[PDB]
Amino acid sequence: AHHWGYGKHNGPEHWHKDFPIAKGERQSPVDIDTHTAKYDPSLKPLSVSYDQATSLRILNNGHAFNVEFDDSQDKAVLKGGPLDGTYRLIQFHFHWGSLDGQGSEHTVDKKKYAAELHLIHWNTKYGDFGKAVQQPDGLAVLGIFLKVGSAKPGLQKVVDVLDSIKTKGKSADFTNFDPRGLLPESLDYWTYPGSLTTPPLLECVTWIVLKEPISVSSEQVLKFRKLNFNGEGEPEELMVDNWRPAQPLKNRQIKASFK
Ligand SMILES: NS(=O)(=O)c1nc2ccccc2s1
Ligand SMILES: NS(=O)(=O)c1nc2ccccc2s1
Ligand SMILES: [Zn+2]
Repeated sequence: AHHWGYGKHNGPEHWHKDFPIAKGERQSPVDIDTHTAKYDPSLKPLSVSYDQATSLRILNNGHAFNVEFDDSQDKAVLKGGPLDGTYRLIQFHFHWGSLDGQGSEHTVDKKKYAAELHLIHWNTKYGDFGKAVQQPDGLAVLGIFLKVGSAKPGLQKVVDVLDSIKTKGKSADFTNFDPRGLLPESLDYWTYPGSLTTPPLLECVTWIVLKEPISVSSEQVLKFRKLNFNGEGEPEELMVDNWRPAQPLKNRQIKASFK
């Protein structure tokens, strides 16, 4: 069974032994070299349509916490940008560090942010998530950087529930959460073809990384760092540094939506 993690003996540098695609040609995350990324005037504005989003539950899965949505209909979708067709929101989660100087997966000119939010969407032309992840255009992941400054009001409902899902396998009801409260003002973005950043590391993602970070408070991110990787009753391992480092860009071009 799965046995990978972010510990001293099972972290990202080990994943290739069970998931050989870890050394593939389209792995994520990557460093975004802002000078080399080319403005692509053919890219469209992103269309984020979350007005009818229906959150259901929040789960500590032992590597992050996932806020899960009802994806049985087109209730919350991502379209436009670099995308063809319609991608349905299934979940969001974060990656974060032990200290504010690390935590993001993508980097910008080698800068690491304190955390990174991933909003996961699957291409409805493949019918279900499990089929979508087997396709090169199966997923669209909206990535948003977090920096530490002022509080993010729309994040507070998430932080306040974390005490109830401290350990792996715990979940809680999490209805009526509005993910629009996690977006920055601008939807300017970079995009490139990549992969899931945790096993199975499948090469099925169109990455859309927003340029503008959101600000969260130190107190908010400190609450992320009180979560545990371990299950109830087991030796406490704080859930921190659950990020994969940048991977080789290889042939790929990162495109910018903005001049
Ligand atoms: N990261 S992994 O290749 O999946 C991995 N799995 C295991 C299992 C036991 C001990 C160390 C590792 S490291
Ligand atoms: N961290 S991520 O690339 O957004 C992501 N990875 C995985 C792995 C398995 C299932 C869903 C996702 S979503
Ligand atoms: Zn992620």
